[PDB]
Amino acid sequence: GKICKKTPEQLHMLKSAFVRTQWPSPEEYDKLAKESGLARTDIVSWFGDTRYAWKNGNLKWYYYYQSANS
Repeated sequence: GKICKKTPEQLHMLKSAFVRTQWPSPEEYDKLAKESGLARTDIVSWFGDTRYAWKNGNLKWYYYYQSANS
């Protein structure tokens, strides 16, 4: 009984996956499902949601990661 459907560890994995590639290959989605325990259709949807926020200035955690990384 939680609001955040995905666990912190699951979420932290998706964010780390997002930073390497924002358009994962068909096989990379399978792997992320396998290692996260999440259903593939949710991983695919989450990348869509994330990319949508990303192009509209609502993905601060990524921008801030880039302004410290590169």
